[PDB]
Amino acid sequence: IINTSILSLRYHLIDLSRYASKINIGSRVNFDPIDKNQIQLFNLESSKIEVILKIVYNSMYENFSTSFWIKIPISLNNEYTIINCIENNSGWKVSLNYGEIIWTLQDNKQNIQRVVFKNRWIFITITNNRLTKSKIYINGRLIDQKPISNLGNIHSNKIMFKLDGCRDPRRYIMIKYFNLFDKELNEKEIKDLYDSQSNSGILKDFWGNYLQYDKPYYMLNLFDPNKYVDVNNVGIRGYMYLKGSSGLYMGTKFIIKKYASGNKDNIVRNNDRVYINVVVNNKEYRLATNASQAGVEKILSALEIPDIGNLSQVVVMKSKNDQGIRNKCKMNLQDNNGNDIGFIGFHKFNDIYKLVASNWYNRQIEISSRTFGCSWEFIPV
Repeated sequence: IINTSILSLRYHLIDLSRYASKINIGSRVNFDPIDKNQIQLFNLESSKIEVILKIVYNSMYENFSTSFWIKIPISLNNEYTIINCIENNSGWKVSLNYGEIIWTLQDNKQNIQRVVFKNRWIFITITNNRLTKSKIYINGRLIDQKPISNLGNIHSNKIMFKLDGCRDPRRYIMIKYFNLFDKELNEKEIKDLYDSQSNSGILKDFWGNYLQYDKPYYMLNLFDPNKYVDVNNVGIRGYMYLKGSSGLYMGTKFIIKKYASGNKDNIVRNNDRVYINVVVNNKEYRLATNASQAGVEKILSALEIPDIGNLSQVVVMKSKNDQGIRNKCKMNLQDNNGNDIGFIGFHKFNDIYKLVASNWYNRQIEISSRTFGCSWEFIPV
């Protein structure tokens, strides 16, 4: 559905839609150096992008849609405009406030319809049909809608990306992959749009940021997000486990270490082979097991790095791209010859949920049978 866009803003910034179209960038716009399509808009004039569509009437008179990713990273809160396409007091805009993302249509008869959604990357899609409603979707899912059949006609030639009326000097927004469409997208097309752009060869943290090497994370097991990971002693005779939960223990910190990646950047990619380090009392240890002993469930331990020997420690990182409610990760432990030991999960032994690598998970997947407990999220420390 992206190939049918009437504007596709992509990093220079350029419109890649079948139609050319003019971009003006002010001096104070920033692009992430690692992900150039990651646009940073600050609370400054010069921190503006102006898009001149070059025909408004046709395509978007009666029905049209917009999509983009956003992150919003003394209390000085108030409604401010972030994307503006109003002229002769009619058109549309996106606006932000505390706990609010706001869509506003205006129609020349001074009539206005407002739709609202109440530190995370979120995928927004807004659809419009003068015959029916304005609709807000978040991560491919309908959150709110308002009838707009009572509104009049809507002819702007110009879209302005700029914080307007924001009174906090530190406020900034992140946008990426802005598109305009000449039709009212349906729920299936929006899911497919989200799923395409979301489901990727890059692992994500809990907030949807790129997962990184050499960065401390807390590990969340999606079987029970109320449990934190703890260590029962360092060494092969100890183990890691899950235990039930201001004064809030978040558990043991994990660090993902490069092993086989030839990438100089520090983003964890799908199928990267890595080591996992565990921090215990401000010292690093290696996640590992002895796959030559025991049953299928290989209990994971925190090893002294100098004493790892030939223990199994190589982890294949995987993004799990199902329904996009969560930034799910899996970890397949391997020996030093590329043989699968098993996905990392947990097993209840003596009423403790001990971390394990188990080929049971891999065997279930092989025969299309249910797994649980082998899905993780990484929360930056």
